[PDB]
Amino acid sequence: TQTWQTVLGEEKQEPYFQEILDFVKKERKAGKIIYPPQKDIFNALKLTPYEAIKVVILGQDPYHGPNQAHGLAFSVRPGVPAPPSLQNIFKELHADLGVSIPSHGFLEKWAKQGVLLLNAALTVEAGKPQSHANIGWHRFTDKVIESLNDHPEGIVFLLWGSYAQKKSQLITNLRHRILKAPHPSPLSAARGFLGCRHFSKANQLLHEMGRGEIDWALD
Repeated sequence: TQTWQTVLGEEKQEPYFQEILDFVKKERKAGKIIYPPQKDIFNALKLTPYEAIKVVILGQDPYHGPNQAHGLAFSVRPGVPAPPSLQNIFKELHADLGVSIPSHGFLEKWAKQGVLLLNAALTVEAGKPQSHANIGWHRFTDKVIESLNDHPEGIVFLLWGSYAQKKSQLITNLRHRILKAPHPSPLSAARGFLGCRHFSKANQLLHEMGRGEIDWALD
């Protein structure tokens, strides 16, 4: 009975929402390349129904290279080499749970496991990082996070990096667990992402709440 349509129904009404969509449209008509494709913008919500959410992983913006982004945080399409950050995520996952390093970086299987892969901004212009970070997406994605406060079940949030960690203030429901760690990028100034073992911790927490664990395996 609780779906993205119902929990986001009111927010959807906000004029700023259509205006964001309108802006992206006119940009494409202007000949500019915007990732991901228009029909993929909300894949995170599509692949992980509201009531299926067990884990939430926050990203900032979609990849700005060709064939990369497809509506999920960190995930890349089949045939695309996993970028540095995602590669380091796999490194941690392997060391943490012993899961084999995937030959790809396609994370739909996680989304279907109940992992909400949510970026703060849902679009980006080709070859321009953060180019759509200040057009208003954050209003909407912040509300996606807030909508989880009314979730019947306990959710595990994996907040990597300062940006993602800020969003913790939006999570007021005490049933939820917040796990923090430095950003997975092997270039990030602060070491510490390696060893946080968020994937095993997440499964332990889900188990303790009788929700069922995440199968992180990819293949």
